[PDB]
Amino acid sequence: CLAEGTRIFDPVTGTTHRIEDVVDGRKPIHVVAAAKDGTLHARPVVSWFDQGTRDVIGLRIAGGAILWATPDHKVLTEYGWRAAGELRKGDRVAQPRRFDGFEELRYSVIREVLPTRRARTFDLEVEELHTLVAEGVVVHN
Amino acid sequence: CLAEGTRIFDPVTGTTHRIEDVVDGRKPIHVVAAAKDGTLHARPVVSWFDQGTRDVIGLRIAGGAILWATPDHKVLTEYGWRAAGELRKGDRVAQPRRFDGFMLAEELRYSVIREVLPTRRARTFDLEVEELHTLVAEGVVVHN
Ligand SMILES: [Zn+2]
Ligand SMILES: [Zn+2]
Repeated sequence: CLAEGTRIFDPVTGTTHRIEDVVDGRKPIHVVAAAKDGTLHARPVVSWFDQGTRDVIGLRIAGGAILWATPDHKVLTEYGWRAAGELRKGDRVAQPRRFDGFEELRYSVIREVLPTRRARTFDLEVEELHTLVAEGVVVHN
Repeated sequence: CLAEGTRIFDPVTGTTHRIEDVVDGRKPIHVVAAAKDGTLHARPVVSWFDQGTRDVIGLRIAGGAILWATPDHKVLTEYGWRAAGELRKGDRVAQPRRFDGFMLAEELRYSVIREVLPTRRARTFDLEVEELHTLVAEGVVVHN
């Protein structure tokens, strides 16, 4: 599950949403989803889940992003899908390359793993691809 | 997460595996996976997860199979994904079946839940299925 505050970009509208707002309002937004080959595609959210308050850990990525998710949340890495709790400094996660062009994914090293924290968590179902970019990182849905 | 003992059907070999054996041996078995349009395909397991001991509930499906999963595990229904813990007796779940006369040949069919069993503690596991992110466990299409 992803923590409250997680930013999700809707490529069809240009709006960046906070996951808790998407779930609380059952907003049918589109997200940046990753296909098996690494290409990105806009896919609609079809299910919304308020997963309650749970423990989450943080992955500070080279570049500035800090992904907060439960230890069992799956993240796309250089070695495929791995649980956030299994990752450590040095491991690389998948991130979309800048949309302005200045092929579509890049792997960034985890700067540091942050200690467990209590937070409201959520989940979304993304049609067909079951993935989405959250806090600048390709994560599992 | 799925409980120890969960039977996973490999449509390629025809073999049925216990999920804990698949995870403990990181076996790249194939599973019956459902695509967006409901069609079924053989897809390989690419990741294995030992999720530790968690609370799991049980759903006995028409036919006799019993799916033991955490209440938050997503199950495929004609209305989309639903948390196992929200399903009740009589609700229908996706259960692939081959033509009996009464891309894979299996057709996506639906079967009713005959009984909901009380929560219990059990070792749990999870699997990642290439591309489609779904698989058949205890004959029911569940979320991966
Ligand atoms: Zn999904
Ligand atoms: Zn998956």
